[PDB]
Formats: sequence, C-alpha cells, structure tokens
Amino acid sequence: ELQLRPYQMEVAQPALDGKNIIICLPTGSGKTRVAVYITKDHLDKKKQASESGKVIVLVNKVMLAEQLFRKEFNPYLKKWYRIIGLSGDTQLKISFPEVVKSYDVIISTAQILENSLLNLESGDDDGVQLSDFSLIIIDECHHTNKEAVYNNIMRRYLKQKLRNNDLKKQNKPAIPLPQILGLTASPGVGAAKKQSEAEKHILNICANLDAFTIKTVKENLGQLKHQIKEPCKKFVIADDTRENPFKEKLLEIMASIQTYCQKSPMSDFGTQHYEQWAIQMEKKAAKDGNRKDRVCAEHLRKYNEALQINDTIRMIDAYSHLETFYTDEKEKKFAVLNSLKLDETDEFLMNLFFDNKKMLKKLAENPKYENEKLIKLRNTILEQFTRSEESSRGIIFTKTRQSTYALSQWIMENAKFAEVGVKAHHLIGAGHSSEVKPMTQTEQKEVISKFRTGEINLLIATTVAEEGLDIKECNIVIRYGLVTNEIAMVQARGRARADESTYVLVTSSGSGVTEREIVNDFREKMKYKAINRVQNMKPEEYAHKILELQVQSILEKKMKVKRSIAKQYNDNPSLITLLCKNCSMLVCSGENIHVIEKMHHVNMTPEFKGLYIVRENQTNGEIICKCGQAWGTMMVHKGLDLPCLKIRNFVVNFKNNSPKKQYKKWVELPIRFPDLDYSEYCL
RNA sequence: GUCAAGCCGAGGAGA
RNA sequence: UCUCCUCGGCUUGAC
Ligand SMILES: Nc1ncnc2c1ncn2[C@@H]1O[C@H](COP(=O)(O)OP(=O)(O)O)[C@@H](O)[C@H]1O
Ligand code: ALF
Ligand SMILES: [Zn+2]
Repeated sequence: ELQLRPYQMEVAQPALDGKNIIICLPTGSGKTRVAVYITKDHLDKKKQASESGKVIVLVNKVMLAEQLFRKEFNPYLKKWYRIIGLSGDTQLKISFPEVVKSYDVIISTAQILENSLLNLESGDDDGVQLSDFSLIIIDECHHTNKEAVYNNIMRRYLKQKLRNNDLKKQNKPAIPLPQILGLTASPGVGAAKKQSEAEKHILNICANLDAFTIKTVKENLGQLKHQIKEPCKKFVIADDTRENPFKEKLLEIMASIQTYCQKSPMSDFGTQHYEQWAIQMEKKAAKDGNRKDRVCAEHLRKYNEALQINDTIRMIDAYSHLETFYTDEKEKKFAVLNSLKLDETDEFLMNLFFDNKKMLKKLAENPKYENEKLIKLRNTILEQFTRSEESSRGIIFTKTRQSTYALSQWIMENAKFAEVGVKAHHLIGAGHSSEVKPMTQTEQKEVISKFRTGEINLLIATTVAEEGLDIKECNIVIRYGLVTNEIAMVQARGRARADESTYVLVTSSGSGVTEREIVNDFREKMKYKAINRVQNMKPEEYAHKILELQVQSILEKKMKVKRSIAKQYNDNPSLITLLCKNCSMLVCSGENIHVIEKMHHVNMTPEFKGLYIVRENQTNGEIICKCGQAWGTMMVHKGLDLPCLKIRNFVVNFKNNSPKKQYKKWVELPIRFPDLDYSEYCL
C-alpha cells in the first residue's frame, strides 16, 4: 500500500540508482516516506541482482528511532523484509553486530554503530564494518560537522574512499563502499556573514557525506509549495518595569554581600557575564585557598541564577530555589555540629538571608508584578485554544528543564488554563540535572503517545523536541525567549502540520533576542541562494573542491590526534594531596585511592572514613564535609560500601610546588590511578 | 515494571 | 581557555 508524490519521485530519482546524495526539503514533506520508498526499491534491486541487501538508518535523537519504526518503516516494509529498531533504551540481548546480519533492515541511533566499529578497531569485540552494509541512510545530516558523531563515521568512509581511489590507479582490487544518502531540511550555515562563506559551509557538508549534489526539487517545486503551509508568524514582546518590590530587594541583598566582600563586579546583575565573573573569582579564591570570597562568589552565583529565573519565572520559583539551597546549607551545618562550632561568614549570610527570606516569601505571592513575558504567554495560549474549539495541539519550547516543570505546574494550577481544558505535561531528557526529576525513556515515549492521542494538547519540551516528533496535526507552536541558531528556529517553526498554523515568539524587549531572530531570518534567505549557486556548479569543479575538503577533514583529524596522542603523559600515582575546597582541609593522598570499572575514583581507608558525614534523604547516601562542603556519594560495589566522590568538589595540592588548580573531572588530569585488588578488606 | 548514582563523548549559546 | 545549557552513550547498584 506504499505511496509516493511527484516531487518525491523527482528529488529521489537520481538516488534510485547509485548517486550517493543528499536531499533538502522543508519539514513534513514526506521525507520519511521518501526514505522508505528508497529502502524498498534499493533492496528489491539487490535481490533481483542476487546481491545482499543491507540497510541501516541513523538518527541523532533517541525518540526519532522509535518514531520512524512505529509509523513509517515497520508498517509498509514489515511484510517484505525484516525490520528492527534499536536505542539506548532497547536491550540488545543479541548484540549489534549479529543483528546486522539478522533483520536486514536496521534502525539505530548513531553512536551505537560507532561504538561497534570502535570495538572492532580495538579487537575487543567482533564489531562491524561499513562493508557489511550496502546502503547507509541518515537524518538531520546538518549535524555532520567538526567533531559531530555522524562525522566520525563519514571520516572513516571517506578514508576508505580515498584508499579505493588510490588503488584505482595502482591495482584493480578495491573494497566496496556502501551508497550513502542524506536527508535534512536546513543544511545550515556556520554563522557566515558572507554568502560565499555559506556556500563553502555547504560544500563542506556535502563533502562530509560524499554528496554528489544537494538535489532539491525544482519542477514540482510549486506543487510542494502549494501543498505545504507556513504558519502565520507572530511576535510578542513585554517590558519588565515591574518586580521593583521583589527583584530590587534581591539586588539589595547582592550589594549587601558585595559590601561584605569589597569586590566590584563592574557588571550588571542577572547577566551571564556577571555569572562568569563570579566563577573566575570563585576559582581564584579557591586556588588561593582564601575564604570569604569563594563562598560568597558561590552564593552570588546562586543569586544571579535566582535573578534570571525570576526574570523569566516568578518570584516564587526563585525564592523557593534559594530557600532549598540555604536549607541544604543549614542541614550540613547541623550535621557538622552533631560538638560545638561557629562561623562568621556563614552566620553573616544566613542571618542576612533567613529574615529577608521571609520577606521575599511575603513578596513572592503577588499577581500584579508577577511577570510580563509569562503573562503574554498565557494570553497567547488562552486566545488560541479558545479560538480552536478542541482543535488545538500545542507545543512549547524553552532552554532549561526547571523551566519546563515550573510552567507545567503553574499552567495546571491556573484556573484559566483549567477552564479552557488544556492539559500540560513537561518533557525532558533521560539524564537527571537542573534539580529536576529525570524521565524514564518509557515515560517520554508514553507522553509522546498521549499527545499523539490528544490527551495532552500542550506539551512542554526542550531541544529534544526541536527535531522529529512527526505529528499528523499541530496548529500551535511558540518559543519562550530562546534563540540558538537558524536551524533550530526553522525546524521548530515547521512543526505545526496544519492548514492553519501559528508561530509565536516571546521575548523581553530589553534582550537583543528579536535581533538574533532577524539574524537567522537572513541566514535562511542566504542559504537557499547559496544552494542555487552550487546546484549550478560544474560537476568537475564541484568534485575537485569536495576532494580537497575530504582530505582537509581527515588531516585535521590526524592533528587533533597528534595533540591527543597522550598530550599529558604523567605516570605519577600519588604525587599530590587533596584538600577540601571550601575549607582547605586535607583529605587524602593519591596512594589511598583506587578504581573500579576503570571509571569511578574512590578511597576506602578508615582514615578517610572517620572524616565525612552522611546527610540523609535509603542506600545511596550523600557525603559532606566538616566545614559543610559536599564531597561525594556512597557506593555499594560488590558488597563493599565504598564511598565515591567527585574531584570537582576537592582541590589539588602537588608535593613539588603546589600550583593549586581545579580540573572539574578526573580524566582531564594526566596521572593514573590503579584498580583495587579486593585482596584487601578480608577478615 | 521501579529507582538511584556515577563516567565519557558531542553539539549549541555566551563570555 | 572558561562558563551555562542541551543531547547521546557506557557502567554500577538497589528496589
Ligand atoms: N505519498 C504521500 N502522500 C501524502 N502524504 C504523505 C506521503 N508521504 C508522506 N506523507 C506525509 O508526510 C508526513 C511525514 O513527514 P516527514 O517526512 O516524516 O516529516 P519531515 O519531512 O519533516 O521529516 C506524514 O504525516 C504523511 O501524512
Ligand atoms: F525530517 Al523533518 F522535520 F524535515 F523531521
Ligand atoms: Zn570542608
């Protein structure tokens, strides 16, 4: 029951036979269908050729793999060929390399494949080789770039093509290369002011893929334009003259502390540059071993955060955020006391805070000066849903997660949204961060299905949503004051697959966001022109340029290796001393340390044992200092109750000359630690 | 079916 | 070089 459209056939017509190429079309144009048709066509040809038919599909996003398998690939081609869909969530009970020769149609996230190849290179596993496949297919190719995943693969394929070309003039024998396909919407630009630079960027993309041409549709192009609708754009701006009662109270607190510090930011409060200054000051303070400065740097940073959320989010959210933090600090102090101890700074800060904290709590619940951009957002939602009369499938984007969760709660709480019957759910990535609850991959998938069901007419999400999530109908899409690049803008702007679609943006009049909007708009215009230039490029000249770029990429890789051969070759097990960071309290040396899984660094001596504290919530306990610094988390490996930690929380002190430093992660530093022989700790 | 923790890589933004 | 955010992956464990 497979189908096709005219332009679809037109654009793909070359690839139907050889011609490893790219395809560039607007969103929701049946790209997936194009791929599917090509898969079937490709295999049928291999079968009639009595030749092996293997295919593989690649998606950067995990959600996307399931999507394609669920809705497009598995349905049509189920009967003819075997199919299967893999992801981190999926369990490869078999293995990757085996199924490569089992289901004959693979769908996978990228890094899975690369992981397999890399293992093959190591010899640790049988792994897999490109030759095993006959056709490699890709989505969102635009990602292919400097150190992008896809690029890691292509650089291999390119290398082999170069070998094949070398043989072409030396020896008849060669190694087969699978046909490569490319599927995207906006190949994008590398922030090129000049369209010629953009042209170059494209050429780089194509060469990173052995694209013989962009091959965008021209003849039926009008038909496609007619078929496909573009949302009615809409800008929404809001100036923040309010927040004087509450925000200003905060700025007052910040200044009070800075006065406690005698440190001049020379930067506006609530800004990243201000935050960055806080960090470097904190780093310097800690490296110096000095206090009263790094600690305050920490708190101020917390407050700049609180400001930025208070800018977007209401006073309540930020106040709560500060309150949680200080609550944690108090609990640490109490655990330490559990003896007698006193502090001057912390006492200054907590007595500075707790009372003003009550004040801000009182100031927190105010509807009038709650926000401006949030309100505008409400107005847009309420208007559109009221206007749709049950015909609204809504999406939202932001930058962070804490944002998403807050919005979903506040929207559900708001009677106005409740009145219209809108239902809000927040979506995020699997990993846990930003002090938010992680979502199980299944939970995300469930949520997606519920929206596809319409159970949720308003799904909050993050960049993860910007891609894929092919939905039959969506009328509404917005952006909550977030500008990253033209590509993200267009993909998101191309997600309301409805005859009538609305694109909205919400920005502070003060922030130069609409600026960047216009930027990306120009880039969008620039690229289509650049594409038209190359499409008219000479084949041979095109060929020469791409070859040059292919080589360039590879040699670049070689040097990035050369500077990475070792680049920090210290075999110095214990030539150091780790102190606490808040307090300059010695903790351990390098010798008392060992490793498990060659990943986790730990010490397991009673000397380190009788120093920390376990703050409760129960198995995975958290660790803290006697100063109140947090140190690490418990760990139960093979029964051993080893407490593991994070290097970032501690500070370096060499034996030689003590140029104290921070590394933020173990791998960065040169020296090695050993694994732990469990011969120890026996009877 | 549930949860936690940790490590690594990559991209984007800003500086 | 630093920072923030985001994504992907790999391990350990417990329930
Ligand atoms: N032959 C066809 N005729 C009509 N509609 C089609 C055809 N093939 C695909 N589509 C439509 O295209 C949509 C899928 O678009 P897709 O290519 O996945 O989005 P994108 O191009 O942004 O990745 C489906 O909802 C389907 O309705
Ligand atoms: F391939 Al698309 F939006 F164009 F997922
Ligand atoms: Zn300490």
